[PDB]
Amino acid sequence: MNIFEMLRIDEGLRLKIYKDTEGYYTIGIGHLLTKSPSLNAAKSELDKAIGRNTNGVITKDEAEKLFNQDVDAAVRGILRNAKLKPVYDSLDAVRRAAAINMVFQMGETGVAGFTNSLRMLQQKRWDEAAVNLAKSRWYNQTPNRAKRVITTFRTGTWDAYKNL
Ligand SMILES: CCN1BC=CC=C1
Ligand code: NA
Repeated sequence: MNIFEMLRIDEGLRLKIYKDTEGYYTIGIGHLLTKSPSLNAAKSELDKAIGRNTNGVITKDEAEKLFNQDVDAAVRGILRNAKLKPVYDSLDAVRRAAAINMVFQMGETGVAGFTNSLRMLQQKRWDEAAVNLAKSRWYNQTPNRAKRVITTFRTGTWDAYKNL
């Protein structure tokens, strides 16, 4: 297990434009296209991202290319954020993957409300952090995924992703 395999489990792989859990147009391995309700706007974003006129359909290689860019962007975003970087730096590599997962799903300022969780994680108060992380819209709307990510933060193991 690693961040790529983890997010591949959590996001799936679909080669045609679909709507994500929030109803937003997405493709590939959780590549958010736009929050616009316009399918045409989504298709334009796709063409821009891939560099060709798609039919709203991409190849697996193309999906994986966007995925690698998106993982890289999530990490880069953490490192550029004054609140996130010190906590991320304090973590072991398994828990760093859990952090990247959250930023991939919600965005860097979408984790803005996790101040208290962040403190508990830097303190390595893992059970307390896990309890706090679950007190969130995130957990309520995507509980199975959040439970896996939270277990990863609680334990520093890949146990929640085994047999998946
Ligand atoms: C709240 C979990 N995270 B996210 C980004 C960096 C460090 C910890
Ligand atoms: Na998805």
